[PDB]
Amino acid sequence: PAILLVDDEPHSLAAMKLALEDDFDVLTAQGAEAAIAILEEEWVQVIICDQRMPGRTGVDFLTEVRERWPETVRIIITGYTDSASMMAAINDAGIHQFLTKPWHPEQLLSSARNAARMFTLARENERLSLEMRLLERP
Amino acid sequence: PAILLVDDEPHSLAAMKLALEDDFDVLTAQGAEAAIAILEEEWVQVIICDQRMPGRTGVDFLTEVRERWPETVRIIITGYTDSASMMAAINDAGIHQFLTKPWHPEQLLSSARNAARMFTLARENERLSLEMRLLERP
Ligand SMILES: [Mg+2]
Ligand SMILES: [Mg+2]
Repeated sequence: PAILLVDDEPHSLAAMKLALEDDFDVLTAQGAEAAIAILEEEWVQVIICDQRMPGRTGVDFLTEVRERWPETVRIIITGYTDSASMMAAINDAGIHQFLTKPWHPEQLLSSARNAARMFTLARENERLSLEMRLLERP
Repeated sequence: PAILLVDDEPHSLAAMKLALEDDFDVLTAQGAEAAIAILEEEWVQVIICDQRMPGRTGVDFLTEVRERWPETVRIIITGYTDSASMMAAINDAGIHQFLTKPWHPEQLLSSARNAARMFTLARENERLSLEMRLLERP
């Protein structure tokens, strides 16, 4: 499964991809609409999304991601981290973690890695419980 | 299992505990030596440790934590996040993530929560694989 990166600024998006591509299959989208189109057509484990994008915010986009694909791990990149209403929006959206803007490359890589590990572990957990049913009960 | 917090400054340590205690059993230590004593005697899932402490650094302490209890999730709090040698030390230590100093309360809470979830998932994964052996093979 892929990591999907969503950012309206082309150079930030490209640099984020460069940071992760030695470690993950990377998909990129320039805004929420393009990103939803990718989520509908590709298998995505982790979404990293910028908050401030023309039109639809990352918080709104990721709120919908939680609704339609709740097993994804969802990360938001945002400034105004000292804003209690920003923080309350991120929590209400079911976002797993935020990264402070300008995103820190080492921190982004670690978040993507920890996020992918949580995803793998949860998918393996499900598979193991299902295989136990195919062994137990008859 | 508990979250262990390690910080030499008593007020930061107390505030970190206040941030997490509605969500976790919290243990506290004022430096690496006291923290190792706790790890030897209590069941700990997550360790959050300050880097700069009199004598032993968080990086050194957490390096030893990786050796003796590798299934813990380990977080370091550090300044100088723009230092490539700091970053290389954290990576070499097998530390899962860093938080930038002064630690951000919402970010600390999210890291502790994601860390505990990874721990739970990995322990459940092991348990499920073992229970499958008690069903398969005879
Ligand atoms: Mg933007
Ligand atoms: Mg200190």
